[PDB]
Amino acid sequence: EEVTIKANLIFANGSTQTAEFKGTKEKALSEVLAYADTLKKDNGEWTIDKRVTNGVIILNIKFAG
Repeated sequence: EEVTIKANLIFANGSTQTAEFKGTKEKALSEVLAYADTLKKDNGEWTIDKRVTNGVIILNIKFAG
């Protein structure tokens, strides 16, 4: 239930930032997507892909600009 989500925020200008979240799986994922949505105004539409590596959920969030 409790998981660690690592979010790689990949911006179209070439910069990238990372944020980490821990909480119950269902709630945490939904929350990270809602946060990604707040970044759209300044960074464009996002696309996400997911990988579960060594127990950690890795989310690559790419903004189109």
